[PDB]
Amino acid sequence: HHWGYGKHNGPEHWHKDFPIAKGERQSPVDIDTHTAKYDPSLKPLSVSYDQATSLRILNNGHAFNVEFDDSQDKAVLKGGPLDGTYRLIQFHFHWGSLDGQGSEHTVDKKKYAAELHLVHWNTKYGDFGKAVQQPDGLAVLGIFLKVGSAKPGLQKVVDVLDSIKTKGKSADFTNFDPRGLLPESLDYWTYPGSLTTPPLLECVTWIVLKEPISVSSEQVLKFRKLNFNGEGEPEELMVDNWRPAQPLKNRQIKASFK
Ligand SMILES: CN(CC(=O)Nc1ccc(S(N)(=O)=O)cc1)c1ccccc1
Ligand SMILES: [Zn+2]
Repeated sequence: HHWGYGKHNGPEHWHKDFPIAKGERQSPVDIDTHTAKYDPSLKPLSVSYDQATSLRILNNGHAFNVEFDDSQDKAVLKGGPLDGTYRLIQFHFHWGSLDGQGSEHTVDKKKYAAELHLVHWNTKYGDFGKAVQQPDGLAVLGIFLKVGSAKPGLQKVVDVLDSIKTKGKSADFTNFDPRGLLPESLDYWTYPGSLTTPPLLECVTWIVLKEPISVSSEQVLKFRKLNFNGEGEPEELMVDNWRPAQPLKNRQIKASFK
């Protein structure tokens, strides 16, 4: 009876196995745009993905991950609110059963159809596993998805999903360029938070872009054909794999823009 997104193992149950679920810096949150403070000391975000080396795509039973070779100084996030250099290890999405829900962060209570998370670890800690044990271990770049025009740079991901329908399937996915998933603007909100899935570790500097990307209805429909269950188990569609907004408690959200 492990954690998931259902009635009996979903977000409201996670605190039993992972008591940090009720902690002081949990994610996601609602971003109250009028209460976020513009911080003119915040630097432009530096996203340097020119040499990113995607290796593989994995259905892990909760989402799918596009994984990267993080053994060298390639695909890194710097600047913005960050001190030092953070290296890209994986990305994944959270999405809904319907276009009206699916994002984890919300903006003035608005839910987007999905949310992309580009996960990076602080190079001062040597690798991902050590970084997650530190309060400044990770930087997650979050990007909202709305349904409209297709995102051409997403299509390579969409097309491989048929080969990883089920928990534990992976496929070679070399040469995927995550620059094709980025909106025009790198204007952002930032706050200190957590992983949004168990173990819910409070190790993340969140950087949430203001500008959503548009994906087509057909693209997101293909996300919804994935399965939470393993092969030869009863079919439970992989939909609504998002954690709701958590209490802000004693945190300030900062805006890079006026
Ligand atoms: C399962 N896992 C690997 C992992 O990448 N976790 C993870 C990475 C990112 C996120 S999210 N949704 O906040 O961007 C959530 C979880 C893990 C991490 C730390 C300790 C133990 C397991
Ligand atoms: Zn995520």
